[PDB]
Amino acid sequence: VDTCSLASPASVCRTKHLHLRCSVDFTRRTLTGTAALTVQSQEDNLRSLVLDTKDLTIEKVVINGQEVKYALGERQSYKGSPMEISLPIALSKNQEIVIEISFETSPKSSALQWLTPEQTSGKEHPYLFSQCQAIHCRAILPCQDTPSVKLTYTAEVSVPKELVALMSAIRDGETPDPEDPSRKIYKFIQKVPIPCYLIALVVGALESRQIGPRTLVWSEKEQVEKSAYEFSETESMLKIAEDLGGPYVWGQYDLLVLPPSFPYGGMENPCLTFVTPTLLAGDKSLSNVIAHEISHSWTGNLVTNKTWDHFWLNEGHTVYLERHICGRLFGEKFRHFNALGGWGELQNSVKTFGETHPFTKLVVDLTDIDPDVAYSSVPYEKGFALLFYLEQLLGGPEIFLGFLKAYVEKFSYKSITTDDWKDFLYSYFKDKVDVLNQVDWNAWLYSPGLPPIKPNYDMTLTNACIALSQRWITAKEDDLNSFNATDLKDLSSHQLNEFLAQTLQRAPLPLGHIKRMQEVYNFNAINNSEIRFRWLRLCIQSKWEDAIPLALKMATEQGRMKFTRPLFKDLAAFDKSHDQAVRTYQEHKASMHPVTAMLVGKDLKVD
Ligand SMILES: [Yb+3]
Ligand SMILES: [Zn+2]
Repeated sequence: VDTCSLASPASVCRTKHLHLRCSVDFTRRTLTGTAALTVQSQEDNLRSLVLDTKDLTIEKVVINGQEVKYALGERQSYKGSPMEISLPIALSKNQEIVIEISFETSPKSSALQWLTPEQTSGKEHPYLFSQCQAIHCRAILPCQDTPSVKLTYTAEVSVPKELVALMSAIRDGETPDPEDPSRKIYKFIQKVPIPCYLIALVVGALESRQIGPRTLVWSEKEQVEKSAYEFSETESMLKIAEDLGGPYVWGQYDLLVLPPSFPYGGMENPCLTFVTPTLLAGDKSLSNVIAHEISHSWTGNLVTNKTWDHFWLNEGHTVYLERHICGRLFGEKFRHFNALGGWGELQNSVKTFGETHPFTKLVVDLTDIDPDVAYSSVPYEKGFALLFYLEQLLGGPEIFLGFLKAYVEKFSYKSITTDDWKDFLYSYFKDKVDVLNQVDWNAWLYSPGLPPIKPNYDMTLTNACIALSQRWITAKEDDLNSFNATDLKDLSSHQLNEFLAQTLQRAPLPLGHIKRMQEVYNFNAINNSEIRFRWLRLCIQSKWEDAIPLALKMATEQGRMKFTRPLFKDLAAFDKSHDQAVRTYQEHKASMHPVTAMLVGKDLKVD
């Protein structure tokens, strides 16, 4: 059972389809419309059901052409408010009906960010975007807001006519709105069943450029050219992903580059991956995020976690496929480099939460926990470590890739648990059960902290990073002169990042070391977001006042949580920048993404 949902579960009734008709009102910051849910009863004599909602105003509920009775229960914090609907005729098992709900969202909808013209690139038009994962779809429309239920959908979205709407669906035409000629109606169809967390909507002054046979890039005009180059590897990754996963079933693979306040690196919305503009490094170096989102087209979007306790299924397997894609393009030594980096990120997470913290378990019990608060690298990298350990145990990547493709085929279009996964693993590898039984399943799956065993990693690309980091850590004042720009000459951007990650793990360093590093390496000049993030964290933790404005600016000019939360936390932990960090958060809070605002508040202990 799904302890993040207040809706009727899948064992009671299942939504099969949603037809959404809505209008986007920028003057009121509301979406208004009707959500027609085709619901199939899973039981005899079904006479009511319950849907999830959050800050929704319900006008009416119509079945068979007449209004029916419904009731909103009391709000249950971040879960929202259950909506019980009294059906007018009892349903038999497998009977389907259509329930048409008239609704309006709140301007404070946790699923949405409304941007003024000034917050966009073009400065003339406002912009709206959604982000439903994990449990924010209930803040857009009433639904069984659980990934245990998969549905198809169609939508008609009325927007001002100078703007474009896109969704996680195939575009199915556009027309002037009959009810308001200042407006255009965009239509959409998603014919593959999806969990409702994959429903998404953007409305803005968007333009497109074709970058492959099945891929357009979408952004504001000012970002199209740069985005098209940055993401030019996308077709080549889709082809590799198909090789590993089986056919791509979703038709189009388009990219949307969001405004800077997008809270994640990417979001795998089907047919339309959303990405942060912090990927726009100029050299394609952050394209592992594209590979990740592509991979979700199998792991997550086809095979889906049944509840958010089992989020590692989605993420661990996607990181495992991500790193194969990058390995195929750039070499097996690069795959091992990325893998070992990921372990370092897992070390960081575990150290941050503490080694006995429940959020460091692979499978987590989210009863009474907000999934947004529990969100971290753990499901990604502990999950990835488990799978790379199994790869090693079971005979190598070719063999384990056979299991991954079989797994995807087995559970396509379904929602599953960890036990489902484990059962199939044992079934696939039945000739190697004795090996599988050496795994400490309880510790890997259910214990906090670092995993009980670390995989083997090729070190070839990592060695230079470690060596340089170690030179800086062990340097005394009289050693600082020996550093020079030539130290970096054979390092890729990836290796520079890893050098910084390695060094950050032993921060602070002496202030004079950090000043020297700027003198000889000019890291202040680097706009690669991953590198600049780590460098600024290293500067702030080492108490360099000159970095304060740089860190404040990066924290606020974009909103990717990966970067914004630790930058604010570092700035708050430094006595010299503490009051400014808090003041800056207070000044920016009303114009931040709502989830990011909430989490940065909790981190700073402000409100
Ligand atoms: Yb010395
Ligand atoms: Zn992911």
